[PDB]
Amino acid sequence: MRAFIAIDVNESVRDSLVRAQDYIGSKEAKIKFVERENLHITLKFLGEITEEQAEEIKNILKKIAEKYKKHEVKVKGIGVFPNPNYIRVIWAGIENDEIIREMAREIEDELAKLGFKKEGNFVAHITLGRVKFVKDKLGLTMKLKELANEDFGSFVVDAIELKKSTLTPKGPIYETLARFELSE
Repeated sequence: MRAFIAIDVNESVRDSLVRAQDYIGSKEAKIKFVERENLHITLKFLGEITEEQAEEIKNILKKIAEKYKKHEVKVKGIGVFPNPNYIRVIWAGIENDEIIREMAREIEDELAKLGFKKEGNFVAHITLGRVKFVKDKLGLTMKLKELANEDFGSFVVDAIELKKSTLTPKGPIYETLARFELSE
């Protein structure tokens, strides 16, 4: 349905971010939280693509992944988007994201050859939930400020993946179409 490219986290990180979501909870704001299996770093959103574009993209990603070496990154810090006053999305940041950034820029340049728009201004993050509305602004800002530079854990950037999300009556389901290991 809608395809995108991502980097998955590991179980240790997933567990720590889920506990952080619980700690935020729903008392200071109504938040639709990301399900545990869907916590990941998005490198590029593709939209609806044909099977032929998908095949072509899988070939390109295979070659891109083999140019980068597996490396360990730390998930650190809570960020808000678009801005502290006005909170729409709560994210976790990545420490040492430069190689991820480099990959996402290389992806955007190659897929540009296939007609996909370069979106630029990439920021490596893991979305933790989307704020429907804030109930207690002060309380929410207080809880987010305590988390601002929090060390949530580390994981090895192992592969880039091509995934897709499909809306079904029971909500969106995500699938992994292909996975491309970075160089050891």
